[PDB]
Amino acid sequence: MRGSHHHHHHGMASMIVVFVGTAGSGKTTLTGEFGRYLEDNYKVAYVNLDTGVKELPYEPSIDVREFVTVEEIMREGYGPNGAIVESYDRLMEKFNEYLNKILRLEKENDYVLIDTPGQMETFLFHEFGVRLMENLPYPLVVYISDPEILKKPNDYCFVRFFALLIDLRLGATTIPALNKVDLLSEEEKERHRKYFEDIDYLTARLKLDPSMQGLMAYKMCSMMTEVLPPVRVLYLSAKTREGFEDLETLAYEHYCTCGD
Amino acid sequence: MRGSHHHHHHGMASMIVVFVGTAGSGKTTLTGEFGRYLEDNYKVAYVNLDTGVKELPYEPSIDVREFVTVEEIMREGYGPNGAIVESYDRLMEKFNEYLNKILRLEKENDYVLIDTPGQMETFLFHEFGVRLMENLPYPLVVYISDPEILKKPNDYCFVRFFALLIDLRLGATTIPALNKVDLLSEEEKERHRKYFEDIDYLTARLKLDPSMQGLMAYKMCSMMTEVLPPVRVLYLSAKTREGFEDLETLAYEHYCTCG
Ligand SMILES: Nc1nc2c(ncn2[C@@H]2O[C@H](COP(=O)(O)OP(=O)(O)O)[C@@H](O)[C@H]2O)c(=O)[nH]1
Ligand SMILES: Nc1nc2c(ncn2[C@@H]2O[C@H](COP(=O)(O)OP(=O)(O)O)[C@@H](O)[C@H]2O)c(=O)[nH]1
Ligand SMILES: [Mg+2]
Ligand SMILES: [Mg+2]
Ligand SMILES: [Mg+2]
Repeated sequence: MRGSHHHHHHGMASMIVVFVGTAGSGKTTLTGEFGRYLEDNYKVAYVNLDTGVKELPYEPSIDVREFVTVEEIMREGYGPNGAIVESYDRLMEKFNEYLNKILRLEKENDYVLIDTPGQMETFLFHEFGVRLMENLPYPLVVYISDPEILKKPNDYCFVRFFALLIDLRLGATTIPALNKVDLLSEEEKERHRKYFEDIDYLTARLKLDPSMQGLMAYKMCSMMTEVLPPVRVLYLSAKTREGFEDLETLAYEHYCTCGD
Repeated sequence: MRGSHHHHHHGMASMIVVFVGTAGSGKTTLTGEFGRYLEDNYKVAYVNLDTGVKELPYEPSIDVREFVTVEEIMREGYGPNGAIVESYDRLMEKFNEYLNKILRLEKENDYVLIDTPGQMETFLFHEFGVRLMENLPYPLVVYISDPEILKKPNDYCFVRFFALLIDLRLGATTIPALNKVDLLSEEEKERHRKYFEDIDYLTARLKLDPSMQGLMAYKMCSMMTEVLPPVRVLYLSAKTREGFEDLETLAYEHYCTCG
């Protein structure tokens, strides 16, 4: 039950799940709702690494906003993007303190869910995100996309290649995911399934496009197949809980694979 | 000699240069300063596509802030990241207006410099930026990085492949560049240059990393070597004008190759 005080055998490895995605893709909604789903059976901790957000739908165990917020920095004269970068520059003076706090959490909880800066570039291109990721034990990254971006074959290539680049940059296993699938018709869902998950098939379709862009997509997609095995993809809805069972399975499978 | 009024030959294709990079990398600084550089000889127009910035170092011919700002949206109750996205959703309703204004500038100026949203993901992951790029004549994208992100061998891989991804996404020739190189010691400068300019050296360095991510970069870099020849990385300073001569030459060469 959610109201149970679940016990974690201290030091028994936890599952650290890190949600990453462009601003508005659903990281925060997913963090809260997936955590609520897990709370029935597991001891869950939440980490908020976003300095921007006004209201969280979960109760954070760690909340970087207690140190500084973007809104506070803007009151000092910064523009919003200037303030975002500055908030993470300032947060770096507390890096070891936050890192150590998260490590403590991983020892005391079954799951640690980490909700990242609202702009994924703040997480990928700032030392704070990079250094954190380097120092966590086998975190699982779930990279969520908004299906609205996926209109033509080349778009599927773009999103899958981006996921590979996140893996490269963060040095962590990255699961490509769609969020907001509740907004999709069954016809829409099937189209996405055709192109988004089967890379051999996507590659084949890109090969048919004789244009410069198609050629490029075909080369990148083909390289991707050789640089990365198959990989399971997720179709999630942070609103309806669609795909949560799938995510939970993948996390447990990653858990088992790690530490062997 | 800011008082010059250079003439552009009507019927003459302009050069469109688009600056893209993560927040804080120097897009706005570079736009203004490279513009000021070009203004010695050319009729230059500036397009600001960023809804967030409070003050520009150049005078924009087109400025999306006249329609809406992130700050205005925040006054409505939005947090900053919610407001950034909302700003572009609102602008999209006026896409044709802005596309058409930019197309007009391109007929009337030698150079049109486009300063993109402060957050690169707004440009690459929002309809506004990708639909704009699809509709511009042979734009040159300059993708700038802060040298401070180049901490290890795999970072060089990352930058090269990120530029490739941008080229795919935007369908435009993308030049990778470092900005802020004025901040670099002479050793730092040569190290970066070594990894970017000596692909086999880079790949060999990647080989030594026994980490699980080591092998990936290794595998990739070596496949890039094969199928997608490494484009020359530019070294710029928006502060000191380092690299500006190089950028202007590449822009003209791209222009010639496109005409
Ligand atoms: N329909 C739908 N809306 C969602 C879903 N997940 C998030 N949202 C909405 O998308 C907006 C952005 O969500 P948020 O979690 O703040 O995105 P973040 O910036 O990635 O943290 C909010 O209005 C959410 O209610 C989903 O699965 N389905
Ligand atoms: N030292 C140095 N600082 C720079 C350079 N270019 C930009 N900056 C500074 O970096 C910060 C962010 O620059 P800005 O142009 O606003 O970046 P943007 O968000 O990409 O548009 C500002 O303080 C600039 O003064 C450069 O070439 N050298
Ligand atoms: Mg969020
Ligand atoms: Mg700003
Ligand atoms: Mg700017």
